[PDB]
Amino acid sequence: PHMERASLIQKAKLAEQAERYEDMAAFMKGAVEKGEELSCEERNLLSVAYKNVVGGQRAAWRVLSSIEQKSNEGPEVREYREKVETELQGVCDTVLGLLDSHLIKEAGDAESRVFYLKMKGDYYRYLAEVATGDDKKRIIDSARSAYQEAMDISKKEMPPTNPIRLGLALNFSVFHYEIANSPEEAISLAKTTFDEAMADLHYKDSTLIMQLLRDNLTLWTGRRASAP
Amino acid sequence: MERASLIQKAKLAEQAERYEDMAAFMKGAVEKGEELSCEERNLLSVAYKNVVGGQRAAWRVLSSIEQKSNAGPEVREYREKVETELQGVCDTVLGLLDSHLIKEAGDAESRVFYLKMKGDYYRYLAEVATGDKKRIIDSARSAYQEAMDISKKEMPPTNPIRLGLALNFSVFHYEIANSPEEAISLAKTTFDEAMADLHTLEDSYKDSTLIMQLLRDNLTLWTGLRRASAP
Repeated sequence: PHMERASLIQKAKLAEQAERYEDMAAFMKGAVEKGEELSCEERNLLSVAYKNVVGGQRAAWRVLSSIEQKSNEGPEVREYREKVETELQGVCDTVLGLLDSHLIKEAGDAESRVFYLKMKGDYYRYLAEVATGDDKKRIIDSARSAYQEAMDISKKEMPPTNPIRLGLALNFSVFHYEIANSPEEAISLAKTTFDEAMADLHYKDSTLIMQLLRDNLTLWTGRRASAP
Repeated sequence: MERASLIQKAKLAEQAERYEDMAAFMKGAVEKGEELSCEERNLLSVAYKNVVGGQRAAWRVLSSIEQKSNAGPEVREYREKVETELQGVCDTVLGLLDSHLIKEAGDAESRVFYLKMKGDYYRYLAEVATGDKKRIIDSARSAYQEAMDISKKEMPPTNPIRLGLALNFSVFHYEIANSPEEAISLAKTTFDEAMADLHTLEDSYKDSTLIMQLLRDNLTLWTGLRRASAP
Protein backbone atom coordinates (compact mmCIF):
# COMPACT_ATOMS: atom_id res chain seq x y z
CA PRO A 1 0.00 0.00 0.00
CA HIS A 2 2.81 2.53 0.77
CA MET A 3 4.69 0.46 -1.89
CA GLU A 4 1.69 1.29 -4.21
CA ARG A 5 1.39 4.92 -2.94
CA ALA A 6 5.07 5.47 -3.87
CA SER A 7 4.42 4.14 -7.41
CA LEU A 8 1.33 6.32 -7.82
CA ILE A 9 3.39 9.38 -6.81
CA GLN A 10 6.19 8.33 -9.18
CA LYS A 11 3.66 7.96 -12.01
CA ALA A 12 2.16 11.36 -11.09
CA LYS A 13 5.68 12.87 -11.50
CA LEU A 14 6.05 11.06 -14.87
CA ALA A 15 2.56 12.26 -15.95
CA GLU A 16 3.69 15.87 -15.09
CA GLN A 17 6.82 15.53 -17.28
CA ALA A 18 4.61 14.07 -20.09
CA GLU A 19 1.92 16.88 -19.56
CA ARG A 20 -0.78 14.17 -19.09
CA TYR A 21 -2.69 16.03 -16.39
CA GLU A 22 -5.82 13.85 -16.39
CA ASP A 23 -3.56 10.84 -15.60
CA MET A 24 -1.60 12.94 -13.06
CA ALA A 25 -4.87 13.84 -11.30
CA ALA A 26 -5.95 10.18 -11.23
CA PHE A 27 -2.62 9.07 -9.72
CA MET A 28 -2.63 11.78 -7.03
CA LYS A 29 -6.28 11.00 -6.21
CA GLY A 30 -5.34 7.34 -5.75
CA ALA A 31 -2.30 8.24 -3.61
CA VAL A 32 -4.42 10.51 -1.36
CA GLU A 33 -6.87 7.61 -0.99
CA LYS A 34 -4.02 5.42 0.45
CA GLY A 35 -4.49 7.75 3.45
CA GLU A 36 -1.01 9.22 4.07
CA GLU A 37 -0.76 13.00 4.47
CA LEU A 38 0.75 14.87 1.50
CA SER A 39 4.07 16.64 1.80
CA CYS A 40 5.20 20.14 0.63
CA GLU A 41 5.94 18.62 -2.96
CA GLU A 42 3.14 15.98 -3.14
CA ARG A 43 0.51 18.71 -2.37
CA ASN A 44 1.71 20.83 -5.35
CA LEU A 45 1.44 17.74 -7.59
CA LEU A 46 -2.16 17.35 -6.50
CA SER A 47 -2.96 21.00 -7.19
CA VAL A 48 -1.03 21.24 -10.48
CA ALA A 49 -2.84 18.20 -11.83
CA TYR A 50 -6.36 19.39 -11.04
CA LYS A 51 -5.58 23.07 -11.79
CA ASN A 52 -4.60 22.10 -15.41
CA VAL A 53 -7.52 19.68 -15.84
CA VAL A 54 -10.15 22.14 -14.61
CA GLY A 55 -8.31 25.04 -16.28
CA GLY A 56 -8.86 23.52 -19.70
CA GLN A 57 -12.52 22.79 -19.01
CA ARG A 58 -13.09 26.33 -17.69
CA ALA A 59 -11.41 27.86 -20.72
CA ALA A 60 -13.57 25.71 -23.03
CA TRP A 61 -16.72 26.64 -21.07
CA ARG A 62 -15.87 30.34 -21.42
CA VAL A 63 -15.37 29.94 -25.23
CA LEU A 64 -18.67 28.08 -25.66
CA SER A 65 -20.59 30.38 -23.30
CA SER A 66 -19.18 33.37 -25.27
CA ILE A 67 -20.39 31.81 -28.59
CA GLU A 68 -23.81 30.98 -27.04
CA GLN A 69 -24.10 34.72 -26.08
CA LYS A 70 -23.12 36.00 -29.59
CA SER A 71 -25.85 33.80 -31.22
CA ASN A 72 -28.77 35.60 -29.33
CA GLU A 73 -29.82 37.62 -32.47
CA GLY A 74 -28.29 26.71 -33.15
CA PRO A 75 -29.00 24.28 -30.24
CA GLU A 76 -25.61 22.49 -30.50
CA VAL A 77 -23.76 25.22 -28.58
CA ARG A 78 -26.03 24.99 -25.53
CA GLU A 79 -25.91 21.14 -25.59
CA TYR A 80 -22.11 21.03 -25.88
CA ARG A 81 -21.65 23.82 -23.29
CA GLU A 82 -23.85 21.74 -20.92
CA LYS A 83 -21.66 18.65 -21.60
CA VAL A 84 -18.52 20.65 -20.71
CA GLU A 85 -20.31 22.17 -17.69
CA THR A 86 -21.25 18.69 -16.41
CA GLU A 87 -17.69 17.37 -16.85
CA LEU A 88 -16.22 20.36 -15.02
CA GLN A 89 -18.72 19.99 -12.14
CA GLY A 90 -17.67 16.32 -11.83
CA VAL A 91 -14.00 17.31 -11.49
CA CYS A 92 -14.79 20.04 -8.91
CA ASP A 93 -16.93 17.67 -6.89
CA THR A 94 -14.09 15.07 -7.04
CA VAL A 95 -11.62 17.65 -5.69
CA LEU A 96 -14.06 18.89 -3.07
CA GLY A 97 -14.73 15.31 -2.05
CA LEU A 98 -11.03 14.63 -1.44
CA LEU A 99 -10.59 17.93 0.47
CA ASP A 100 -13.55 17.34 2.78
CA SER A 101 -13.35 13.55 3.22
CA HIS A 102 -9.48 13.25 3.39
CA LEU A 103 -7.22 16.33 3.23
CA ILE A 104 -8.69 19.11 5.45
CA LYS A 105 -9.53 16.80 8.39
CA GLU A 106 -6.00 15.18 8.24
CA ALA A 107 -4.14 18.55 7.83
CA GLY A 108 -2.23 19.13 11.10
CA ASP A 109 -0.08 22.23 10.48
CA ALA A 110 -1.35 25.67 9.52
CA GLU A 111 0.48 25.81 6.11
CA SER A 112 -1.28 22.70 4.81
CA ARG A 113 -4.62 23.75 6.41
CA VAL A 114 -4.37 27.14 4.56
CA PHE A 115 -3.38 25.34 1.36
CA TYR A 116 -6.38 23.01 1.47
CA LEU A 117 -8.90 25.67 2.54
CA LYS A 118 -7.65 27.92 -0.37
CA MET A 119 -8.07 24.96 -2.72
CA LYS A 120 -11.62 24.37 -1.24
CA GLY A 121 -12.53 28.03 -1.87
CA ASP A 122 -11.09 27.84 -5.41
CA TYR A 123 -13.07 24.80 -6.44
CA TYR A 124 -16.33 26.11 -4.97
CA ARG A 125 -15.53 29.35 -6.84
CA TYR A 126 -15.12 27.39 -10.16
CA LEU A 127 -18.50 25.73 -9.56
CA ALA A 128 -19.91 29.18 -8.82
CA GLU A 129 -18.52 30.34 -12.28
CA VAL A 130 -21.09 28.10 -14.00
CA ALA A 131 -23.52 27.57 -11.06
CA THR A 132 -27.22 27.86 -11.76
CA GLY A 133 -30.04 27.83 -9.12
CA ASP A 134 -30.63 28.24 -5.31
CA ASP A 135 -27.54 25.99 -5.20
CA LYS A 136 -25.42 29.00 -6.49
CA LYS A 137 -25.97 30.85 -3.17
CA ARG A 138 -24.88 27.82 -1.09
CA ILE A 139 -21.84 27.34 -3.35
CA ILE A 140 -20.87 31.01 -3.07
CA ASP A 141 -21.19 30.84 0.74
CA SER A 142 -19.26 27.55 1.00
CA ALA A 143 -16.49 29.29 -1.06
CA ARG A 144 -16.61 32.42 1.19
CA SER A 145 -16.30 30.37 4.45
CA ALA A 146 -13.34 28.38 3.11
CA TYR A 147 -11.39 31.47 1.96
CA GLN A 148 -12.35 33.42 5.13
CA GLU A 149 -11.21 30.52 7.44
CA ALA A 150 -7.98 30.37 5.40
CA MET A 151 -7.54 34.19 5.71
CA ASP A 152 -7.95 34.07 9.49
CA ILE A 153 -5.25 31.37 9.80
CA SER A 154 -2.83 32.93 7.33
CA LYS A 155 -2.99 36.40 9.04
CA LYS A 156 -2.11 34.67 12.33
CA GLU A 157 0.47 32.10 11.06
CA MET A 158 2.10 33.36 7.85
CA PRO A 159 4.07 36.45 6.74
CA PRO A 160 2.62 38.79 4.04
CA THR A 161 5.32 37.50 1.57
CA ASN A 162 4.25 33.83 1.92
CA PRO A 163 3.06 32.61 -1.51
CA ILE A 164 0.15 30.57 -0.19
CA ARG A 165 -1.21 33.69 1.64
CA LEU A 166 -0.34 36.11 -1.28
CA GLY A 167 -1.93 33.52 -3.64
CA LEU A 168 -4.96 33.09 -1.35
CA ALA A 169 -5.54 36.80 -1.09
CA LEU A 170 -5.29 37.04 -4.87
CA ASN A 171 -7.97 34.38 -5.37
CA PHE A 172 -10.19 35.73 -2.58
CA SER A 173 -10.00 39.27 -4.12
CA VAL A 174 -10.93 37.68 -7.57
CA PHE A 175 -13.91 35.95 -5.82
CA HIS A 176 -14.95 39.33 -4.40
CA TYR A 177 -14.73 41.07 -7.84
CA GLU A 178 -16.34 38.29 -10.02
CA ILE A 179 -18.42 36.06 -7.76
CA ALA A 180 -19.65 38.08 -4.86
CA ASN A 181 -19.76 41.28 -7.02
CA SER A 182 -17.85 43.41 -4.47
CA PRO A 183 -15.23 45.28 -6.57
CA GLU A 184 -14.45 47.60 -3.60
CA GLU A 185 -13.61 44.67 -1.25
CA ALA A 186 -11.69 43.06 -4.07
CA ILE A 187 -9.57 46.17 -4.79
CA SER A 188 -9.17 46.78 -1.02
CA LEU A 189 -7.93 43.28 -0.32
CA ALA A 190 -5.53 43.26 -3.34
CA LYS A 191 -4.05 46.73 -2.52
CA THR A 192 -3.66 45.80 1.20
CA THR A 193 -2.03 42.44 0.39
CA PHE A 194 0.43 44.06 -2.00
CA ASP A 195 1.30 47.01 0.27
CA GLU A 196 1.72 44.73 3.35
CA ALA A 197 3.94 42.32 1.31
CA MET A 198 5.97 45.32 0.08
CA ALA A 199 7.05 46.15 3.71
CA ASP A 200 9.41 44.15 3.73
CA LEU A 201 11.65 42.02 1.39
CA HIS A 202 13.73 39.70 0.45
CA TYR A 203 9.76 32.69 -1.75
CA LYS A 204 10.61 33.03 -5.54
CA ASP A 205 7.00 32.62 -6.92
CA SER A 206 5.86 35.28 -4.33
CA THR A 207 7.12 37.97 -6.79
CA LEU A 208 5.01 36.42 -9.56
CA ILE A 209 1.86 36.72 -7.40
CA MET A 210 2.77 40.31 -6.55
CA GLN A 211 3.15 41.01 -10.32
CA LEU A 212 -0.39 39.53 -10.84
CA LEU A 213 -1.89 41.73 -8.08
CA ARG A 214 -0.31 44.84 -9.64
CA ASP A 215 -1.87 43.67 -12.96
CA ASN A 216 -5.41 43.04 -11.44
CA LEU A 217 -5.34 46.40 -9.66
CA THR A 218 -4.39 48.20 -12.93
CA LEU A 219 -7.17 46.26 -14.72
CA TRP A 220 -9.91 46.81 -12.11
CA THR A 221 -9.19 50.57 -11.75
CA GLY A 222 -9.23 50.98 -15.59
CA ARG A 223 -8.50 38.74 -18.48
CA ARG A 224 -8.15 39.01 -14.66
CA ALA A 225 -5.38 36.84 -13.12
CA SER A 226 -5.80 34.17 -10.48
CA ALA A 227 -3.09 32.27 -8.62
CA PRO A 228 -1.54 29.16 -10.20
CA MET B 1 -29.26 16.31 -39.92
CA GLU B 2 -27.46 14.57 -37.11
CA ARG B 3 -24.40 14.67 -39.37
CA ALA B 4 -24.72 18.48 -39.69
CA SER B 5 -24.89 18.82 -35.86
CA LEU B 6 -21.87 16.54 -35.39
CA ILE B 7 -19.90 18.70 -37.84
CA GLN B 8 -21.11 21.87 -36.09
CA LYS B 9 -20.00 20.43 -32.74
CA ALA B 10 -16.65 19.41 -34.28
CA LYS B 11 -16.17 23.08 -35.31
CA LEU B 12 -17.11 24.20 -31.77
CA ALA B 13 -14.69 21.68 -30.23
CA GLU B 14 -11.92 23.04 -32.54
CA GLN B 15 -12.58 26.59 -31.25
CA ALA B 16 -12.57 25.23 -27.65
CA GLU B 17 -9.34 23.13 -28.35
CA ARG B 18 -11.17 19.96 -27.17
CA TYR B 19 -9.59 17.65 -29.73
CA GLU B 20 -10.72 14.34 -28.20
CA ASP B 21 -14.34 15.58 -28.52
CA MET B 22 -13.60 16.92 -32.03
CA ALA B 23 -12.27 13.49 -33.06
CA ALA B 24 -15.36 11.76 -31.63
CA PHE B 25 -17.71 14.09 -33.52
CA MET B 26 -15.88 13.70 -36.84
CA LYS B 27 -15.75 9.91 -36.37
CA GLY B 28 -19.52 9.91 -35.84
CA ALA B 29 -20.09 12.15 -38.88
CA VAL B 30 -17.95 9.89 -41.10
CA GLU B 31 -20.01 6.94 -39.83
CA LYS B 32 -23.21 8.64 -41.19
CA GLY B 33 -21.69 7.64 -44.55
CA GLU B 34 -21.50 10.92 -46.52
CA GLU B 35 -18.20 11.74 -48.20
CA LEU B 36 -16.14 14.47 -46.62
CA SER B 37 -15.76 17.87 -48.27
CA CYS B 38 -12.33 19.55 -48.25
CA GLU B 39 -13.14 21.50 -45.02
CA GLU B 40 -14.50 18.33 -43.32
CA ARG B 41 -11.38 16.24 -44.16
CA ASN B 42 -9.21 18.89 -42.50
CA LEU B 43 -11.42 18.81 -39.37
CA LEU B 44 -11.01 15.04 -39.27
CA SER B 45 -7.24 15.26 -39.65
CA VAL B 46 -6.74 18.19 -37.25
CA ALA B 47 -8.69 16.39 -34.55
CA TYR B 48 -6.78 13.12 -34.74
CA LYS B 49 -3.41 14.81 -35.48
CA ASN B 50 -3.69 16.73 -32.13
CA VAL B 51 -4.96 13.73 -30.17
CA VAL B 52 -2.25 11.38 -31.41
CA GLY B 53 0.33 14.20 -31.34
CA GLY B 54 -0.05 14.55 -27.58
CA GLN B 55 0.14 10.80 -27.02
CA ARG B 56 3.25 10.49 -29.23
CA ALA B 57 4.95 13.39 -27.44
CA ALA B 58 4.16 11.76 -24.07
CA TRP B 59 5.42 8.37 -25.33
CA ARG B 60 8.70 10.00 -26.44
CA VAL B 61 9.14 11.67 -23.00
CA LEU B 62 8.48 8.41 -21.13
CA SER B 63 10.55 6.28 -23.52
CA SER B 64 13.40 8.83 -23.07
CA ILE B 65 13.14 8.53 -19.23
CA GLU B 66 12.97 4.70 -19.49
CA GLN B 67 16.27 4.84 -21.49
CA LYS B 68 18.06 7.18 -18.99
CA SER B 69 17.21 4.80 -16.07
CA ASN B 70 19.38 1.93 -17.53
CA ALA B 71 15.54 0.61 -12.14
CA GLY B 72 11.91 1.72 -11.39
CA PRO B 73 9.11 -0.37 -13.04
CA GLU B 74 6.56 2.51 -13.06
CA VAL B 75 8.04 4.12 -16.19
CA ARG B 76 7.70 0.96 -18.29
CA GLU B 77 4.13 0.35 -17.00
CA TYR B 78 3.02 3.94 -17.69
CA ARG B 79 4.80 4.03 -21.08
CA GLU B 80 2.91 0.82 -21.96
CA LYS B 81 -0.40 2.46 -20.90
CA VAL B 82 0.31 5.44 -23.20
CA GLU B 83 1.47 3.08 -25.97
CA THR B 84 -1.79 1.09 -25.72
CA GLU B 85 -3.93 4.24 -25.81
CA LEU B 86 -2.00 5.51 -28.83
CA GLN B 87 -2.44 2.20 -30.67
CA GLY B 88 -6.19 2.39 -30.01
CA VAL B 89 -6.39 5.83 -31.62
CA CYS B 90 -4.32 4.75 -34.66
CA ASP B 91 -6.43 1.62 -35.12
CA THR B 92 -9.57 3.81 -34.90
CA VAL B 93 -8.24 6.13 -37.63
CA LEU B 94 -7.08 3.25 -39.84
CA GLY B 95 -10.41 1.56 -39.34
CA LEU B 96 -12.13 4.69 -40.66
CA LEU B 97 -9.83 5.06 -43.62
CA ASP B 98 -10.11 1.44 -44.69
CA SER B 99 -13.80 0.78 -43.92
CA HIS B 100 -15.22 4.23 -44.97
CA LEU B 101 -12.96 6.91 -46.47
CA ILE B 102 -10.50 5.35 -48.99
CA LYS B 103 -13.14 3.13 -50.68
CA GLU B 104 -15.61 6.11 -50.97
CA ALA B 105 -12.92 8.63 -52.17
CA GLY B 106 -13.74 9.39 -55.84
CA ASP B 107 -11.34 12.15 -56.90
CA ALA B 108 -7.55 11.97 -56.79
CA GLU B 109 -7.08 14.82 -54.24
CA SER B 110 -9.14 13.09 -51.57
CA ARG B 111 -7.63 9.66 -52.45
CA VAL B 112 -4.09 11.06 -51.95
CA PHE B 113 -5.10 12.78 -48.68
CA TYR B 114 -6.52 9.57 -47.20
CA LEU B 115 -3.66 7.35 -48.45
CA LYS B 116 -1.15 9.79 -46.95
CA MET B 117 -3.20 9.67 -43.71
CA LYS B 118 -3.12 5.87 -43.87
CA GLY B 119 0.69 5.96 -44.25
CA ASP B 120 0.99 8.49 -41.39
CA TYR B 121 -1.02 6.40 -38.92
CA TYR B 122 0.77 3.13 -39.82
CA ARG B 123 4.00 5.14 -39.38
CA TYR B 124 2.89 6.25 -35.85
CA LEU B 125 2.17 2.58 -35.03
CA ALA B 126 5.63 1.77 -36.35
CA GLU B 127 7.17 4.43 -34.03
CA VAL B 128 6.27 2.19 -31.05
CA ALA B 129 5.84 -1.32 -32.59
CA THR B 130 8.18 -4.24 -31.82
CA GLY B 131 9.51 -6.90 -34.25
CA ASP B 132 4.01 -7.11 -36.62
CA LYS B 133 6.52 -4.16 -37.02
CA LYS B 134 7.52 -5.43 -40.51
CA ARG B 135 3.86 -5.69 -41.68
CA ILE B 136 3.15 -2.23 -40.25
CA ILE B 137 6.18 -0.72 -41.97
CA ASP B 138 5.14 -2.30 -45.27
CA SER B 139 1.48 -1.25 -44.94
CA ALA B 140 2.81 2.31 -44.36
CA ARG B 141 5.17 2.06 -47.39
CA SER B 142 2.37 0.86 -49.77
CA ALA B 143 -0.01 3.62 -48.67
CA TYR B 144 2.59 6.35 -49.19
CA GLN B 145 3.87 4.84 -52.43
CA GLU B 146 0.29 4.54 -53.87
CA ALA B 147 -0.27 8.17 -52.81
CA MET B 148 3.05 9.23 -54.45
CA ASP B 149 2.12 7.56 -57.74
CA ILE B 150 -1.24 9.41 -57.86
CA SER B 151 0.20 12.77 -56.73
CA LYS B 152 2.95 12.75 -59.38
CA LYS B 153 0.31 12.11 -62.06
CA GLU B 154 -2.51 14.40 -60.76
CA MET B 155 -1.08 17.28 -58.75
CA PRO B 156 1.41 20.09 -59.32
CA PRO B 157 4.70 19.88 -57.45
CA THR B 158 3.57 22.96 -55.26
CA ASN B 159 0.32 21.28 -54.07
CA PRO B 160 0.39 21.13 -50.24
CA ILE B 161 -1.04 17.63 -49.96
CA ARG B 162 1.74 16.43 -52.37
CA LEU B 163 4.42 18.37 -50.48
CA GLY B 164 3.06 17.10 -47.13
CA LEU B 165 3.04 13.54 -48.48
CA ALA B 166 6.61 13.83 -49.69
CA LEU B 167 7.76 15.39 -46.40
CA ASN B 168 6.17 12.59 -44.37
CA PHE B 169 7.33 9.84 -46.75
CA SER B 170 10.87 11.18 -46.44
CA VAL B 171 10.58 11.21 -42.62
CA PHE B 172 9.38 7.60 -42.97
CA HIS B 173 12.49 6.80 -45.01
CA TYR B 174 14.88 8.51 -42.51
CA GLU B 175 13.33 7.19 -39.20
CA ILE B 176 11.34 4.06 -39.95
CA ALA B 177 12.82 2.37 -42.98
CA ASN B 178 16.34 3.62 -42.03
CA SER B 179 17.13 4.96 -45.52
CA PRO B 180 18.61 8.45 -44.87
CA GLU B 181 19.82 8.68 -48.52
CA GLU B 182 16.31 8.08 -49.96
CA ALA B 183 14.95 10.54 -47.40
CA ILE B 184 17.38 13.27 -48.26
CA SER B 185 16.92 12.52 -51.99
CA LEU B 186 13.14 12.68 -51.86
CA ALA B 187 13.14 15.88 -49.71
CA LYS B 188 15.71 17.71 -51.94
CA THR B 189 13.85 16.63 -55.12
CA THR B 190 10.46 17.69 -53.76
CA PHE B 191 11.79 21.09 -52.72
CA ASP B 192 13.70 21.75 -55.97
CA GLU B 193 10.74 20.62 -58.15
CA ALA B 194 8.29 22.87 -56.23
CA MET B 195 10.81 25.74 -56.52
CA ALA B 196 11.19 25.36 -60.32
CA ASP B 197 7.40 25.35 -60.79
CA LEU B 198 6.59 28.42 -58.71
CA HIS B 199 4.52 29.99 -61.59
CA THR B 200 1.93 27.21 -60.68
CA LEU B 201 1.85 28.41 -56.92
CA GLU B 202 -3.01 31.39 -55.41
CA ASP B 203 -4.73 30.76 -52.00
CA SER B 204 -2.81 27.73 -50.48
CA TYR B 205 0.52 29.62 -50.67
CA LYS B 206 0.60 29.64 -46.76
CA ASP B 207 0.34 25.87 -46.47
CA SER B 208 2.75 25.19 -49.33
CA THR B 209 5.45 27.66 -48.20
CA LEU B 210 5.17 26.30 -44.67
CA ILE B 211 5.79 22.76 -45.87
CA MET B 212 8.71 23.96 -48.05
CA GLN B 213 10.15 25.63 -44.90
CA LEU B 214 9.85 22.22 -43.09
CA LEU B 215 11.65 20.42 -45.97
CA ARG B 216 14.54 22.89 -45.75
CA ASP B 217 14.62 22.44 -41.96
CA ASN B 218 14.83 18.65 -42.24
CA LEU B 219 17.47 18.83 -44.97
CA THR B 220 19.60 21.16 -42.79
CA LEU B 221 19.12 18.79 -39.83
CA TRP B 222 19.82 15.53 -41.70
CA THR B 223 22.98 16.87 -43.42
CA GLY B 224 24.31 18.18 -40.03
CA LEU B 225 16.67 20.12 -33.02
CA ARG B 226 13.75 17.63 -33.39
CA ARG B 227 12.85 16.73 -37.09
CA ALA B 228 9.64 18.12 -38.70
CA SER B 229 6.60 16.39 -40.21
CA ALA B 230 3.57 17.99 -41.87
CA PRO B 231 0.77 19.31 -39.62
